[PDB]
Amino acid sequence: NGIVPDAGHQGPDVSAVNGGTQVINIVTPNNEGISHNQYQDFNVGKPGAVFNNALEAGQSQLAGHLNANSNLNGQAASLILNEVVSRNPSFLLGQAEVFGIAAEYVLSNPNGITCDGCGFINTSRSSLVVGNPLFENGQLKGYSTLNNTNLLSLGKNGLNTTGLLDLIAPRIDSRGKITAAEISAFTGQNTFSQHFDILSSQKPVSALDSYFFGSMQSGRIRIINTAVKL
Amino acid sequence: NGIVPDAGHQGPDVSAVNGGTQVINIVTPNNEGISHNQYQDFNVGKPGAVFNNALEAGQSQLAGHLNANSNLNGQAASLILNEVVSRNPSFLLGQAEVFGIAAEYVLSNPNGITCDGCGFINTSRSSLVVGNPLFENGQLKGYSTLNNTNLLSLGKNGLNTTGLLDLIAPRIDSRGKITAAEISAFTGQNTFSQHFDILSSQKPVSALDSYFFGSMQSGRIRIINTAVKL
Repeated sequence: NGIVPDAGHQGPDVSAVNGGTQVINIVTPNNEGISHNQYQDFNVGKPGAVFNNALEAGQSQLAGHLNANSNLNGQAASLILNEVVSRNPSFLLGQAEVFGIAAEYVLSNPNGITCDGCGFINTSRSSLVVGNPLFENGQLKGYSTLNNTNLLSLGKNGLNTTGLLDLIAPRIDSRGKITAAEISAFTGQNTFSQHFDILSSQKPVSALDSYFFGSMQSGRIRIINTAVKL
Repeated sequence: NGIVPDAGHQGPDVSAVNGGTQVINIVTPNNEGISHNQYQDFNVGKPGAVFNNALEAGQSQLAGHLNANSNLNGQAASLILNEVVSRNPSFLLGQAEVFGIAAEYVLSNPNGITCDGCGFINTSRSSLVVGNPLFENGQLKGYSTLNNTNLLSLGKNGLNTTGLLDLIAPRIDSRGKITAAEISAFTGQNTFSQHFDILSSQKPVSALDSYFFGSMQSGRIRIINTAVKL
């Protein structure tokens, strides 16, 4: 039970558990193509987790045969935004798979995220955001780490994806190998657009230091600290 | 005698040694504004070195009062390119100052460059290039690390500048603090434009691995490896 959807209108529904892997029927995408999913708890164990973005039944990598997701009402999500609404931090110890149509993937958890052997399957871009998504009259305008001092931690087992990767947090402490098509890490207290452009930055009252003690297997790495040890 | 100009037409002339600091009267800039200076040996010790890009006498940071450089013929350089023509690697243990008009600064040495407590004063951008500048009919077209396996090493005393910084080499091994307005590091066997756009990349027969074991005090860091441990 690592993933516990919210009971409200943006809470998705668990549709299967196959060999220990939770399968999440994400909520209907909005007119911008965003499936905005809310959770009281969001954690992935070794068996991984599947996010069902499929209009046809077929074979998943992590959970065997899966069905179409009727919540999609005929249109797959462009962006799967997973948002923790409680005070609970997230632990990611395995792979998150988008089943069906490839999409962008975001996990936001302003309380903290730890990835230790996590990864992302069938995503064009995946982002881990220790911060709040900013919605304005229902539209996603970006993300905020303002006033936040919490940590994105990457453990010794690292992070892997074939797609693009964004790491957004007040501070980042990484101790393992990060494999991605491109790595963009943005630290400090910032506001961001939906595309992770930095729109504003603020000075924290105390230092927010970040540490990258592992390795980076990627052809392009960008690190922006608006408030870096290697 | 850390800096030994070439005897040919692109060799600059030492115009003073003030408190152990060599003062180099760079050669006349060409019509693109490039002062292309060639050296049999290029090394900077603790006292630093000054590159005279001045149309008026005045006070240098490293070498006291200095005169105008008559080689400029009334026009300061836009880019001061220092190029080692021999097989000798370069060691930079102190500051390189542009006296007079601020300019871009490049040191190229395809045999290897080591910076340990080096830095750059009065430069808009400084670049260390373990590679060859590419001139086509007298015009600077960029730089090449093709076929090169040599090392850019940054030691425990680090590198400091208030301007932009580019680090270009087949491999980079850094063990100290790099302070710069922005840091761009490009590793592998590549061809580059004059602005360090990557125009081509090639696969080395054996791995070229890079290491950044120090820290980076900069708001923007980009690392591109076309063939990275932190």
